[PDB]
Amino acid sequence: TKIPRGNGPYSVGCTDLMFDHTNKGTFLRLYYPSQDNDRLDTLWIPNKEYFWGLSKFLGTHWLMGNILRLLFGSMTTPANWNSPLRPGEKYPLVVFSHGLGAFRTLYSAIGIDLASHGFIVAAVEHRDRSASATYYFKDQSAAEIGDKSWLYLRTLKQEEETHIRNEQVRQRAKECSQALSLILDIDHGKPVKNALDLKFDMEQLKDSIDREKIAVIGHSFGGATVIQTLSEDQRFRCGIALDAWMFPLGDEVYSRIPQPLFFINSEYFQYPANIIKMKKCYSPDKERKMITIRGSVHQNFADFTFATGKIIGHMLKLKGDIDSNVAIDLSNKASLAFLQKHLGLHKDFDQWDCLIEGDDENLIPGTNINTT
Ligand SMILES: *P(=O)(OC(C)C)OC(C)C
Repeated sequence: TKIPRGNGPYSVGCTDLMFDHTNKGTFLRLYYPSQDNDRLDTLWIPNKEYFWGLSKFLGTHWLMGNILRLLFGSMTTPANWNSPLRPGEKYPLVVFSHGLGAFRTLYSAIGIDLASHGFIVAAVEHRDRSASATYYFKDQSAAEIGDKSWLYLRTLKQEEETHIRNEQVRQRAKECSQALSLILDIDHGKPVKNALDLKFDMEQLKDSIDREKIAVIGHSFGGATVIQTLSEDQRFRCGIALDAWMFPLGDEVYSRIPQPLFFINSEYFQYPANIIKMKKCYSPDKERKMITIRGSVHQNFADFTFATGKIIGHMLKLKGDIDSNVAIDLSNKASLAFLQKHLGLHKDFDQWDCLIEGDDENLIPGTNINTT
């Protein structure tokens, strides 16, 4: 497959954690430094109902769903599935929020890269009906049987958009906060029964978190979720909004974010009415950075950018004029530098500090949308 391996020194493991089993419990995919590097065998889109969900999102049918499943049902992503957690160290932790029509597995290039640099990543699956699909269990016996209840994307009427997107960003923030609590709780001995029966022993996570080093990151709906989560939850020490979609946020949020905030935008997606919300977060007393990736489209941040060929990708807008690997290294490296600065890490990420300032042939400092 063409999802890139991570560039950092650690090998990368992957597993899923759902707790509690209910529609109100937490559901996340974890990426983490693994002890060993035995095979890059993780299944990318691990269930057929995601393809039905994804098709429902693209406004098509049962047939497109079956086509996607054929194209992608067996694609892997470069992480050792259920591999042991690399011991002897406390890792900084990232909570990741997916965009509208996505789900927890679709930003593995980001997650796997961060994990190869020593982060644990918890990519959350939202149950706000913004995911194409997701699932949960109606009772503990259903979880033992693997008897999943599915939840599919809600389509909205224009008259619903403002209220519902807002309610969803609030729930989303609460899901980020709650997923954080879950990991923090396991970090500190909380016994936990994974609703999914997986080989990875969640006890490995006991005493594995550097609890002061917590960031929230997210793409597009997930960008808005970064900002909301930051405003509510001070355990998150900084934010990185990947081509945020600002529309869901209420006016109240803007004055309420003390933590450092990084906007990494695609050249081809942004518009003034959206950029203007981003500019409202700026204040001499706060740290905000913004860079724009030259030749990039919105989809450059998610994994479908790696799923097809140049020509098809370009025509479907999964790819822009920049190389997908070039784009995702620029985003990841900038991110790593930002994390090192605002989490106080003692690594070598500050070598890409100039990428925070847009100092690359493939970056614009700030935004091409010059609206002030
Ligand atoms: P975001 O949540 O981006 C997805 C396409 C990944 O919102 C857009 C669709 C407006």
